[PDB]
Amino acid sequence: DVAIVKEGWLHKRGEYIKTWRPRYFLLKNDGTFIGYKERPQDVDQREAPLNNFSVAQCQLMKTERPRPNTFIIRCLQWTTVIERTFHVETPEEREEWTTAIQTVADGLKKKHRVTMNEFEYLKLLGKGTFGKVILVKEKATGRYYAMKILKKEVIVAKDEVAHTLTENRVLQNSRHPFLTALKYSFQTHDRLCFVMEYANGGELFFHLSRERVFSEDRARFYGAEIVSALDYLHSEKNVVYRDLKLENLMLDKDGHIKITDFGLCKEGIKATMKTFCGTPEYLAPEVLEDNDYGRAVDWWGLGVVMYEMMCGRLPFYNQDHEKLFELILMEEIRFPRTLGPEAKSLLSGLLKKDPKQRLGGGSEDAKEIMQHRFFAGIVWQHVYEKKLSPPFKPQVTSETDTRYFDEEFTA
Ligand SMILES: CCC(=O)Nc1ccc2[nH]c(=O)n(C3CCN(Cc4ccc(-c5[nH]c(=O)c(C)nc5-c5ccccc5)cc4)CC3)c2c1
Repeated sequence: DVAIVKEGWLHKRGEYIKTWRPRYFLLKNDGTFIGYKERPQDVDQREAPLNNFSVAQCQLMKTERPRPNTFIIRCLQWTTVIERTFHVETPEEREEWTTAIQTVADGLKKKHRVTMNEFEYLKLLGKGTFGKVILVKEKATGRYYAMKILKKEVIVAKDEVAHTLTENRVLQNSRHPFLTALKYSFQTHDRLCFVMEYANGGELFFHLSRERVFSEDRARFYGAEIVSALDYLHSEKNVVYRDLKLENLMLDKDGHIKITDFGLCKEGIKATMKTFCGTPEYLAPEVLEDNDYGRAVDWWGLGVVMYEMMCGRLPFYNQDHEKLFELILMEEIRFPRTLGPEAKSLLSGLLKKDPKQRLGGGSEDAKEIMQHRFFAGIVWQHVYEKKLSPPFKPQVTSETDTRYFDEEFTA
């Protein structure tokens, strides 16, 4: 009984390129709030809804800055606070939208304690608008963790709900072998803390830079583990990762891939007066253009990662952001003659500009990629169960080994 409760034209600010764009948005009773460049011909697609666009448990804010008649939808998704800001031309339209959005969200409602004293601060990993991420070490075990310290006012209003939030999120199917697990969750008076396992086998950009290129065998191994992880998020969790890049890949002590969740939403840097947020080299085209996106965005990100592992170079690159966008949006990917046809077939399939034509963009999602001839001979149950031996063993003997945190990291 999924139906549209409200629809119309809005002005949405770009998530990575901060400019306003007219978008036709659909609000549905299941919580999805998705916008399109133009009105779609199909009202509801058969595939399962994605939480990235859901309105459940949102906070509605009406602001007059930076632009009057702005309203902001703010949600905690897993451990990251994401914001979507919109603008309508009249205050009367904003109330109609915010009321409809609120009614959909309300209709969807339906030691012994861990403290900050148990951890030793080591290093700041990142600062964001709604908190920061720090590298810590638990004093009792010596194991290293990334702690997301988020402002509590932004997320939940009541201390009783935040206690259930810390209590639930630890157990809510955190575990897939190649996703960084969320281990502890606690709160202070004004902060919400998420403690995640930190892999000590070295960042993947570190390993790729010193060995310059991975062979097709070694890239097939990491690529198979990433496929397995992304299949879990899409089918089991109905979430698109969207931030798949080399900087978010690490190895554990054994050499298996860990996809990290250490990010936080920031306000970008100011193209003299244009505010860009982060680097665009890994963004799917449909993400750059603020068009509707789905599970195909991760397969583009897989393509970028696979391309850099096997070619030793980012697929598209230019110092000017204006020229870069055209490279990502228009220029076709080119391959060195060293790549075999199976590597080229997979990479060109993953980097198709049109998401509906992209490898893995159909209704079968990850199975199109698992059956691709590049992954021939890969037993996918053995990938999940870590029965494949890693082709590279990081130079650590324990998980408290700090070698990839020492100043040998400079080499
Ligand atoms: C200027 C732009 C900026 O700086 N930030 C920004 C702005 C707008 C955004 N919109 C939006 O979606 N994101 C980001 C939201 C966060 N994901 C990353 C992400 C996505 C899903 C999850 C995630 N989820 C889940 O449920 C479960 C069980 N496990 C994971 C999970 C856990 C461990 C390892 C991997 C996945 C964890 C992290 C990246 C995109 C935005 C970020």
